[PDB]
Amino acid sequence: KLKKVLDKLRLKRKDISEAAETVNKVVERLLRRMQKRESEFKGVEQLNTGSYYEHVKISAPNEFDVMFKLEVPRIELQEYYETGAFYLVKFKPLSHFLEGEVLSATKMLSKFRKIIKEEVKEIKDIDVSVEKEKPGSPAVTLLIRNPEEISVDIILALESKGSWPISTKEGLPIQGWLGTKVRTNLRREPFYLVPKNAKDGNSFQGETWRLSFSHTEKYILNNHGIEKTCCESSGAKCCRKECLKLMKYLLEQLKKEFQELDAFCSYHVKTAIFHMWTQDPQDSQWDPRNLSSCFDKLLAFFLECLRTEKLDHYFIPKFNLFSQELIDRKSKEFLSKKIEYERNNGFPIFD
DNA sequence: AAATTGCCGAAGACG
DNA sequence: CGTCTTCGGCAATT
Ligand SMILES: Nc1ncnc2c1ncn2[C@@H]1O[C@H](COP(=O)(O)OP(=O)(O)OP(=O)(O)O)[C@@H](O)[C@H]1O
Ligand SMILES: [Mg+2]
Ligand SMILES: [Mg+2]
Ligand SMILES: [Zn+2]
Repeated sequence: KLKKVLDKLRLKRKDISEAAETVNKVVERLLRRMQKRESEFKGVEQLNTGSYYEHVKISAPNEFDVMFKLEVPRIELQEYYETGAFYLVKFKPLSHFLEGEVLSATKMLSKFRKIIKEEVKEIKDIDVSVEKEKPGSPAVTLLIRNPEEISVDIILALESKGSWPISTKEGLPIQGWLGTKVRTNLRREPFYLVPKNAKDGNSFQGETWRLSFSHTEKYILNNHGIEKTCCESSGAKCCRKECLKLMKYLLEQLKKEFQELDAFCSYHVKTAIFHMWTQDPQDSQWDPRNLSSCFDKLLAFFLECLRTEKLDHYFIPKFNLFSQELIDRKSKEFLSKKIEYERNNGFPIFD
């Protein structure tokens, strides 16, 4: 039954090919423009992130996330209040994005958006436009007709090679699952900041940046087993990724018909299952034969997070994604009832 | 330093 | 299942 649903959610190679060919052409062209002399962004490198590249995109290859990352050496961080996630950036070029001593996310991003705008109107062979700007959002979204509709979020990110901000010190609790060498290695990789503004201190503090761990999350998806051979050709398949797909599908459907579930996103589901993977590390607990019950354990845990109004950011424990701020209580109760109904009625929404 | 290429894992297709 | 193919990611290469 859930196996029936997964077959339906499974992407088609023909769709993958047509979408990727077009996506790749457009991004390569944008990345190249960014390298032109006397651009502030002359060092950016591409990093493919998110659902599609983690092989957990469902239904159709119609949304792509791409990070353009800029190495900005010698940066001082000041935590914005007590969030753990949001920061103000100072320096120890790009000398016109300033606001006193503060590197403005808004200025750096607006200029980033402007250059993408000009390049896109130069594109004649492909139907592509730039989506209306979303306040506080860090992405410049391309809208593509191939003729099928595809979205590409291009995300400017500052790369810093120093050790991670202390708010992350108790995060990434993978010691009993992926282990201590993996955790230590992952934390010597750089950290990233994206120009997503903090909505606190009404409304958006235009200078604020947000921590991003898209790279770390990507590695974990591709190295998710307690055993090194999990999902390899000389190893055993697990159902970790397929549980994630089923939970994303559920939310995605619920969001489709209830506007009151805006402000929930797939990241909430992704965060909830990373916690689950930590709680249940053994690969044997994620055997394909036990798919139904793993999904049920995920659901019960997600409800428990919903009911207690707490979902700890996997990398930043201080940061509650389900605080009273960010998401209203009633919105959580609403989602609790919908889930509880679909759970007790064999998931009719799956059709 | 910018493109080209070789390598192979993850996973879709198919029987 | 086993086998075949494509896409993505890496970095040596010139
Ligand atoms: N609210 C958030 N907090 C922290 N990181 C986020 C948040 N939203 C998105 N991200 C990062 O950006 C990436 C892309 O976000 P997006 O909303 O496209 O979801 P996704 O993981 O690609 O899943 P899907 O595209 O299938 O909804 C995520 O994988 C995540 O790492
Ligand atoms: Mg996405
Ligand atoms: Mg996105
Ligand atoms: Zn696995």
